[PDB]
Amino acid sequence: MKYLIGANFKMYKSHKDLQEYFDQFVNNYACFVNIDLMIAPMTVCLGTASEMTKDSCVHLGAQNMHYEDQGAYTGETSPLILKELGAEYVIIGHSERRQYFGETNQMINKKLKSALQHGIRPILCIGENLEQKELGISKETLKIQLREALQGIDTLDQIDVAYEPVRAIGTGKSATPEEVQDIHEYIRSVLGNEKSRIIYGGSVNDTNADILIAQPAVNGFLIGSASLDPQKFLKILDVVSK
Amino acid sequence: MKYLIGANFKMYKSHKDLQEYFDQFVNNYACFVNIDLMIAPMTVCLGTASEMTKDSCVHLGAQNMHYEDQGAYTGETSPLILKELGAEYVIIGHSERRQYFGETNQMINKKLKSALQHGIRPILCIGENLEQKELGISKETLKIQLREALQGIDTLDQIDVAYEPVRAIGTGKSATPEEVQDIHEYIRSVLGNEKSRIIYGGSVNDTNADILIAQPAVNGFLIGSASLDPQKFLKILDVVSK
Amino acid sequence: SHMKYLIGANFKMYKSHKDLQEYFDQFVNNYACFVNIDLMIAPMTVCLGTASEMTKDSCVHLGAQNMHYEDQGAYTGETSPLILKELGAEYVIIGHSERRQYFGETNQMINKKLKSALQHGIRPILCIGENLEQKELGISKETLKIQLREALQGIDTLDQIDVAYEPVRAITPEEVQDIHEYIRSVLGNEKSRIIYGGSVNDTNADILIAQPAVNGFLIGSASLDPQKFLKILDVVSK
Amino acid sequence: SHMKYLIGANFKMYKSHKDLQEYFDQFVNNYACFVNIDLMIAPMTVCLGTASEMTKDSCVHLGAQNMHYEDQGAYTGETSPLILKELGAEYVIIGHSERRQYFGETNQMINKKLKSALQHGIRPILCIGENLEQKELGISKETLKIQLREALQGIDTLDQIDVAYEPVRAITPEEVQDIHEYIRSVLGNEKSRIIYGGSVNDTNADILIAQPAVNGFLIGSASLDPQKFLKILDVVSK
Repeated sequence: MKYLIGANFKMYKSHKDLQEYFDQFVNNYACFVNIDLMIAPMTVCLGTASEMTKDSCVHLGAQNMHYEDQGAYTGETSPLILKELGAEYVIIGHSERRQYFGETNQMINKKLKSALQHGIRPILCIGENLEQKELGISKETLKIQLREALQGIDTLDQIDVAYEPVRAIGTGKSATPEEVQDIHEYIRSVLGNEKSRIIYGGSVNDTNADILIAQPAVNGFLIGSASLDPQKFLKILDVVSK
Repeated sequence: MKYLIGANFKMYKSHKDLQEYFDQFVNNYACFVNIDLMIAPMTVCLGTASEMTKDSCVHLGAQNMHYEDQGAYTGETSPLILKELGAEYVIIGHSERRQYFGETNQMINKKLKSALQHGIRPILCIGENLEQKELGISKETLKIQLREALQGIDTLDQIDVAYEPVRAIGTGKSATPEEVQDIHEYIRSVLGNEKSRIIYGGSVNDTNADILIAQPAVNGFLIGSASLDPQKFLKILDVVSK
Repeated sequence: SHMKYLIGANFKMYKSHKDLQEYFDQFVNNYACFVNIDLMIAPMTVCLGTASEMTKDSCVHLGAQNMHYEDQGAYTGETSPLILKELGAEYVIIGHSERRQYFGETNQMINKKLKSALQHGIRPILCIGENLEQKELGISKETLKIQLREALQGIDTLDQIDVAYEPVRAITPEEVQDIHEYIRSVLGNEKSRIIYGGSVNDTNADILIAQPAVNGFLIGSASLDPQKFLKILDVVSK
Repeated sequence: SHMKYLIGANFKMYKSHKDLQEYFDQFVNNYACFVNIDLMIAPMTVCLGTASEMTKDSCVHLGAQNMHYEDQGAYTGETSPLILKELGAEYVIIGHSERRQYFGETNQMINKKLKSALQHGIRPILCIGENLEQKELGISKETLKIQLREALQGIDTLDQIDVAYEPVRAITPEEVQDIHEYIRSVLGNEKSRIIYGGSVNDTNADILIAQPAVNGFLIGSASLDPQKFLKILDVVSK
């Protein structure tokens, strides 16, 4: 098992920002033997990113994907194209897709199935909101998200999971490290598998990445905002390599 | 007013399919003086398309777009990037986005506003389904789609409209030409403007494009499936140039 | 002259059993039973048994504020149209804006309710109305045509159905006429009554009723006072 | 022994006024008023006035099949908890699966209804239950905890509330016990009754009631026959 540390750029970076990111990053990243490093740029920029990860230890990830190979899905992205560009990961069911764009557990289930059919390693995002935590149904919320997402899939070891707690308020610490460990243990139990990476996609930055990755159930990170500054993201990768 | 004829590829074509399309197409299209020719490839391929429309009379169109310039919108496409690639059109509120991916009139309204802020010419898609037509509320359905979409926008002449009747059953003729004319007249009335192109995005192919474009309220087409075969799409453009 | 005006009291969720008794006593014994007016009172569903006892052998027609589309079955908390018929209910209010927003009336449900009420000879009052955003946008009429068409599909005798128009708003006469006249064209017959459910007091019942497309009223909180409901009917009586 | 069993009849949308009369006469005069049992009958809302007349000066507790969370107001077709209290309703069924699917009960609405029933001293029966996909997936318990927690937020005295568990299905005892025992842990007190709303006939009422976490039943169509409801209660009576 290698750590999986992904950069989720979300809808950020012009083409010049992306070029300057890859220059700063690929001239300074050490390609640590024990880290799977994934960068997921904006989908419209995956072609350009593709030409920068093709000669790199970086793995191209996509932020979303349709479940069909082709068809009448205006504005959607086909897995066939992600395969063409060398995308090796796909972020599936991110909380922002669930909140804003009609992403359901049933469609997530089709996307994970497609990603495995095409040999793309899907990263399934789950997470409870603040109210669900206060009501004490965090683990229960996650189990339902996981079971409806993973239903009918025989080999879960090919799936990674990001625990992404949903938080309308910023905290810089959407959970305590012990809480993350406990959640990740629970998820690992539901997953029934020791090969899936369970990565924390909560608030991760350079001042807590050490105590977070130290937890034995934390198999890496899915980092949003902090990954947009190349220096900060390198500092975090240094911490992970200890 | 030039005719606006767009190709909506939807989620179709590998990179090789797109290259072979542009070779067949750009070696044979006559760049008719009275046609605005737009091609909208899959979003993940807009960078490649961009390099093929940059030296072409073809206008790059996008199939979808977020309303923010940047932010936490995993899997979304920023208008700043479409501007960078030379996209001059954007398809907004296509029926497939409304049916499958949480596209609302309120979000469509923000997307049209953003497209105009950034000088991208938005193509607003409207259309009633079969039941709405049978109930005799076609025009009424369209007026609501249009008014909630266009609310608060002062200069509608910078907006084009595709009348895209929604039809679960194929017919090859989702409306009769006289019906299209009547609908387009109605839309023109709601639009209060003589510069907007109102283009028919119903079932358009090479055997009806002549009687359709002949209607004076039909200002062009938004073609889906028929536009994926380069020869068929050229035959239609020939008909339009008379 | 081919038409009797329909004037209905929608009590909504108001009045105890005793308030309902004080009302009907003071009302039935003092209301003149005008021949031009179908008078309808719709108390709370739980008080329909009391109300029907007080209006048998009276000219007041009993109305229900909602009902279900099945006769019997596993519909916890629902009211069967059979019970309404046994009780002597002649009207039912279908699709009130309050149900649409709070308790999931869809146009599909409304449609089955109107078909049910017709099969049982209960006369339904379909409630349609635009909200303030829809009038501000200028799509009031288109909004109502959608509501009406979706609610009435497959119903061959629209003359059996009355319509109450009420603008949906948080808690002008020519504008009412214009809206009602449009609704009439959507209905495609003259026999249906198009009653106004917006603000109706005594200052304006006469001006409003005089409009040819205004066939009466659906009166909300103003109808809770028997004296006030009587004063409205007298103004309508000219 | 700290507990009285709760056994309720949910008539749903069944029985005319006359069927309801034949029932209560045959029932009240023949039911032994067991001291260990709170006996509850919930007829149609429109028949609650009749029913209360028949059970004043009787041991049968009257239940309502639904209610609204406000006392009065612009809620066309809704039932006020004040009318229920004046009528002598002691129970109300909240959040029945039929309302959840058909007529838009949300957990937020259910929550205001339970708070209302408590403010008025009406004892609510919260209905929770998983569907077949949720049991097939293996998330039955997690599903119920979500329903319970969302329905009970901010309510400080859960002991005032009973729960009916019914698997939601199209129209085993140890498995019931397992589910009820889990629900008990979510409730965090012993005083709440957890009654089973699944299949309960005379062959199995005894085996089911004997489970320590099964505190009674919510009986649907089987309760429509007075003789059958009496035979169930007698089996429970051992």
